[PDB]
Amino acid sequence: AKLETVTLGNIGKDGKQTLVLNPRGVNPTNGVASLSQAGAVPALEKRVTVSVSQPSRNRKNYKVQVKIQNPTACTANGSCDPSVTRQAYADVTFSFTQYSTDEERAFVRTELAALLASPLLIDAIDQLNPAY
Amino acid sequence: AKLETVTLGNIGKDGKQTLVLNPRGVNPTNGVASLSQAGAVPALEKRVTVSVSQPSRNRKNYKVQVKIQNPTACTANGSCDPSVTRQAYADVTFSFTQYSTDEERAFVRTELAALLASPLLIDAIDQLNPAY
Amino acid sequence: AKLETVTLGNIGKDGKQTLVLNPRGVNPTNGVASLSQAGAVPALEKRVTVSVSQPSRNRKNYKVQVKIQNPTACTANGSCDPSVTRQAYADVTFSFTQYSTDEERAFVRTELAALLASPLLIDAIDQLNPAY
Amino acid sequence: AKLETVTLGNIGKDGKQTLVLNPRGVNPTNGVASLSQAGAVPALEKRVTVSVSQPSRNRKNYKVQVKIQNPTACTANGSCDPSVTRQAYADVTFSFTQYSTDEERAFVRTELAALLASPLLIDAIDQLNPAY
Amino acid sequence: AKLETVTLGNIGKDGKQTLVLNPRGVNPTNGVASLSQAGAVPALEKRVTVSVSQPSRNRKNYKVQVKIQNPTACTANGSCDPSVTRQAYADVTFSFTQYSTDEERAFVRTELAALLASPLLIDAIDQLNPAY
Amino acid sequence: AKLETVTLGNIGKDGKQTLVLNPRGVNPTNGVASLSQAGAVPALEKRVTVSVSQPSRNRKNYKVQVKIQNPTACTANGSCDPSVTRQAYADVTFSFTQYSTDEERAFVRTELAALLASPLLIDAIDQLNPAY
Repeated sequence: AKLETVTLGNIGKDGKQTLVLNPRGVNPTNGVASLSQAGAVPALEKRVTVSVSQPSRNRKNYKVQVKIQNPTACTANGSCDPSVTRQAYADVTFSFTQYSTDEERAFVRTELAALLASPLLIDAIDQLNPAY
Repeated sequence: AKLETVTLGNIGKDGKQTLVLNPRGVNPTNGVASLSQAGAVPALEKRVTVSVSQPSRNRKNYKVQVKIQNPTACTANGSCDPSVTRQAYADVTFSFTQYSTDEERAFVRTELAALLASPLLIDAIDQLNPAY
Repeated sequence: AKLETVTLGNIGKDGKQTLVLNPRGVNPTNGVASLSQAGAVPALEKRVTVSVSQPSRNRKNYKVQVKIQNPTACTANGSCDPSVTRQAYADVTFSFTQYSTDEERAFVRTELAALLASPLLIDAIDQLNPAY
Repeated sequence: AKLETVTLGNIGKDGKQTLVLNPRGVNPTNGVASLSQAGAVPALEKRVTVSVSQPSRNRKNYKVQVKIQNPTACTANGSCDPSVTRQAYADVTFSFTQYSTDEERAFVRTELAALLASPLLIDAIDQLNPAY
Repeated sequence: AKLETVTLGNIGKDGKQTLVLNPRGVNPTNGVASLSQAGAVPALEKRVTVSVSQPSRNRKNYKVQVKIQNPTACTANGSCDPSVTRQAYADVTFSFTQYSTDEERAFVRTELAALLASPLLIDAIDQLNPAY
Repeated sequence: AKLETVTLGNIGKDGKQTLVLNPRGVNPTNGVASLSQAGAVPALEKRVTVSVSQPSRNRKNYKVQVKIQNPTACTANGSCDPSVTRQAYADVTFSFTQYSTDEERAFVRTELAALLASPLLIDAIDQLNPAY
């Protein structure tokens, strides 16, 4: 990565749609890669922001982070320009020790993806169901 | 949503192992369940903690958080007690408003699992190679 | 050079529209051509300007500058007049040394037109879209 | 955007030559596209680069900046080695609002290509004729 | 000249060792490419960094610079965590004239590799002193 | 590490070139050994020089300075005093601790020569740096 385009498929409530984010680029103060929705509305686009520490000494207990932004907008009466009335977010971090291996980093990655995909969280999030 | 066990299949570097979590120690203060490997001490070491959000009050929105902790164990000779260091962690959160819908929630979480499975994050996590 | 109505055919993302900017004149304040389309208010909005800077005592080489003004307008309320909320524009400079010739002057114009036609700028402008 | 070799054909005084600008890696410290006549000595090299940026601190619009350079050298100017004697450049900046469509952004891009081909600029640029 | 996996071989004291370097991408902090071995395993740092410099307005220095970091660790008896006691380094810089060509630049690089492998430089640091 | 004439071959971008440098003795004030060209004018000679030591009170550790100087000149802007013209230059610094082993030093020398011989750097010093 090296990614010219990022496509997430099998998404949405029924697991049937796709989202294409194109890289905008990498931010040269932050060292942060940034993707956003391929649709032509810069004002109102889905975004993914990605960072990994060098690691530097104070970032040796390194972070890998992805920020997810999904605004929802509509057009107000009397305004040709649409705007966001609600926003949805997610924020995921790893890892953090310098002595972790790719295998452990992956377990955390997948013990996560496999949980996000599990009914516990599907209903705890989609219907705001307390666990009991 | 329910304090049922979770089978996290298809996990690890190649997506081929399984870990099973069993919820316990739910703290009524905040409705947060500790999901962990069932049995002995590893049950205390390898765990995922899951909160469930509820709308409004603080404020006109809500937040969901899951904490992942996977410690590395070893022990001194003659010790009565093993210990863990070089611990792997992750944190995933979600944020939505009080008027949010199920469809926008589904995209934020369904993307996220698809996003974790994307080379974007596989490289950012497994190698620590950000998409540069 | 001498002004005449400039008709720009085959324009817009689909290459189907035509813009017609009449040779209103040249502003003697600064030697700037004024080309516009057509109405009492719209001609003050849809505009192209042109000027030439000759080599000079300020130890300057020569250049040609072209400005593109493409504002649009939206809604109106009880105050009744419409207004511009958005504007697309460009500032186009052609820079040459004092001994530069016609061939070089022509290459810069045509290379740019070829580049504007090329996918690199189709995507830089229609999409996000910085390199990568 | 994505880089690939661009062949800027139908260029120059008679509209008959081609520049073949091969992709160069994109340096993240600015995210600038770089295509060039790579067989050239770097002090000569004919090159096209594109800089694209999003709104940020002190910046409200989206911008695309295009730089075209064509230095020309004398192969052996009383020497054995080439030395640049002539230079010619394009420096074009485009600017768009965040809420904007591709159709609209494209008009400024396409209008310029159509404009570059106009008799007004053929004379304003190739003969360096002032407006009149 | 591009991000790629680099495999070395026929290296080491007996000339029989191999090494594979997995890229980290290009770091926006300074626009510099880097690659490391596993790269997840060498928690104690095994790295190669490659510049990527530009013929800047204030320098015209588009040099190639490669930095090599090779630590050696000691295990503190019954330790769960090994640590570096020695660090070896190498730093190679290639300085160029702006009118230089590929064969000129290659003469120096190929000359250097041929020299590093020569008995004179091998003896000076394998066992001895400044040459005599 | 006695200086003796060093003959290099299989050098240049195509690996088709030789170079012979003869000992000129050693600079006694800094231990900088030198291999000279067989010509009459030092200004235009290709040469290689070397010195290795651990300073008594700038220590740190042991470092070696390996330097390549390749001046170029031509008689057209000559023939008298055909000055430089395409100067090429490179060097290597290596450093080791007092405990570095014999194989450690060998490893680093060979790792570097193997990298210099790698396609990554073969192309980096030529027409394109690994900006991406």
